[PDB]
Amino acid sequence: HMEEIKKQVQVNVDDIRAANIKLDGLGRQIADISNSISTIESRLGEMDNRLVGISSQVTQLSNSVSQNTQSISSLGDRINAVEPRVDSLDTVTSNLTGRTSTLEADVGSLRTELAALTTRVTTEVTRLDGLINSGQNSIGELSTRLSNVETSMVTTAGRGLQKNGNTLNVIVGNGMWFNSSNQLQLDLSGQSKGVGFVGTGMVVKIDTNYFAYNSNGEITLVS
Amino acid sequence: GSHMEEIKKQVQVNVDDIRAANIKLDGLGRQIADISNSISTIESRLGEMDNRLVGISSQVTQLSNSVSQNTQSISSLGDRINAVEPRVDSLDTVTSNLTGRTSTLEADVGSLRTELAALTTRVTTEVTRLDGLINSGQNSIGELSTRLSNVETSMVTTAGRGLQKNGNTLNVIVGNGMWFNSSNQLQLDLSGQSKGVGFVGTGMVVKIDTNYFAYNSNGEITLVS
Amino acid sequence: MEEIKKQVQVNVDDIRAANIKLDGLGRQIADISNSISTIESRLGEMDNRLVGISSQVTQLSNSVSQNTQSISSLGDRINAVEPRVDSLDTVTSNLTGRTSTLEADVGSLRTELAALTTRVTTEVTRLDGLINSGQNSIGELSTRLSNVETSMVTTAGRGLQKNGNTLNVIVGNGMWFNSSNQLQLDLSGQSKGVGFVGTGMVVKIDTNYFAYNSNGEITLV
Ligand SMILES: [Cl-]
Ligand SMILES: [Cl-]
Ligand SMILES: [Cl-]
Repeated sequence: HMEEIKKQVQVNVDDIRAANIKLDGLGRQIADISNSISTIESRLGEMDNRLVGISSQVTQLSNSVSQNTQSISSLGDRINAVEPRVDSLDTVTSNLTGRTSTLEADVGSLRTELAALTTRVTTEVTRLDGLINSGQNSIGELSTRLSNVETSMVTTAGRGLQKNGNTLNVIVGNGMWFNSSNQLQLDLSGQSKGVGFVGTGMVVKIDTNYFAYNSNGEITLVS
Repeated sequence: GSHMEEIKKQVQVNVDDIRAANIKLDGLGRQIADISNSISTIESRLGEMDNRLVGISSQVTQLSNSVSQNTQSISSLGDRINAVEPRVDSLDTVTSNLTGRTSTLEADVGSLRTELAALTTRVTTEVTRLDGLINSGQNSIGELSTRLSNVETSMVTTAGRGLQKNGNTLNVIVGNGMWFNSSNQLQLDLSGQSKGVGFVGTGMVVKIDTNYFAYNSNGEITLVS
Repeated sequence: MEEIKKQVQVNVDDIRAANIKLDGLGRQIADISNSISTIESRLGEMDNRLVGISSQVTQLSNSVSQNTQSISSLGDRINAVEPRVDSLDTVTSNLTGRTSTLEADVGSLRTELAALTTRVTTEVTRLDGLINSGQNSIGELSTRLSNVETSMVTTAGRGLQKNGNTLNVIVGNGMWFNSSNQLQLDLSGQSKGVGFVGTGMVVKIDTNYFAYNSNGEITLV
């Protein structure tokens, strides 16, 4: 009885000792786990700061991207506006380039036709002066013919003549008349008063019973 | 005895208590193991997050470079559009001024061609008219030529028989026995009618003494007795 | 027997000391368990924030990609336009000079044409005056002829005859023309009782039988 209780007391001494050993091993393991807790919480706080920093940069980046999107859209509308203006300018200037070239051709045509008309005016004036000069000469010839008519014409009746209009008349006193042939003749009183014609010749008419003509042409008496 | 039993009872309580302590130590080990399982889990999650964090900030650096380049590209593009826009304004000005001046030139050479065509016709029209007057002049010259020829052939210019031309005066010219009175009438010289020739009226006669001479029926001087 | 009781009492004390240490470990476990709960709340919240940042970043990547393409596209269009404007610059400044030269050329044409138009008027006026002065001269000649036609002899009246341009006296009995073209009397050669003494006509008489009395008649002596 005494020996049995004494042995269970020593067994208790050894079990207590062993339990303290086992207890100390668990306490060490708990101390390791607390070290891990502290390491985890440090990492947690460090990671939270990095999270804030990154999310901050990402939001700041997104502000710059939205500004860029907005600018691109604005640039897009400006380029949209410029292109048709340039289209229209191409159409306009290509038509002007043709129209200018045609104008240069038309101006050279005008110069040619003006130059030729200038020479034509000179040519024809010179020609018409030539015809006028020839005509003036002809007039001078007529004028010469008029002067010759003027200096050879008869305008004035002199001795024995009388002008009536454009007619001249011989004017005569006694002893002469004009016969039915318009000839100037002597008037011998119808040859009944001693003087007569023999042919064209004047004679004294004589009774040849009593008169003759002698060799002097005088009248004389016969027998 | 009674004191031996009190020791025995405490020794038994101590056996029970050591047993209790060992079961409590087993329960602490269970809880320690469960906690280590939670820590394990936590460490794995921290590892996922750390890796994702490194990936993200790396992705953000490359994105940053692309954005910076885009912003810089955009500025350059804005400068080219800003330069081009007033050039187009300027071209709108030149082409609209060229348009007006070209239309004006086109109407101008239209007018010129019309003016030049009228002047050509005028030159034709006047040369015709002038040739007209010259050819009419030639008509008049001929008409006057003909009138001069007609006058040339009909006029008296030359003194013929019994005549003499002094200047533009004509005179009858006479031999012996003829003269002209104050009136320019031609006359005969009858010797004052004192030598047997006389006038009675306009006619000539032999002036005769009628004691001795008479005219016979035949017109001859005869003797009366 | 007393030493047995003393070790029992020591064992009671040691058991009490071990239970005290056991409770201390239990406290630590409780604190640690609370840390674990707190750690899992904080982690869950941080994981959600990370997912949100990742989602934002991938959206941003795609938006940045689109912007880079649009930029390139815009650069193409600017690059298409710039040389077109350059060419239009050149061509319109050439056209500007060609237009100005055309304007100077059309101006010269107007000037020259206006002078030619005036030249035509000037020369027609000079030529018309020459023609008019020539009509006047013919007119002068015509009226001068007319006035000489009313005064000139053209027609033969009494004792005259016209042959061409020659006017002749014509004569019958008793008259003829001597070889000085003079009119003269035909007295039958003065053989027939009529003749001249000096300038005067006489009855030629044999003065052995006849004479002239005071009355000029022929009588017997
Ligand atoms: Cl961007
Ligand atoms: Cl004990
Ligand atoms: Cl003329």
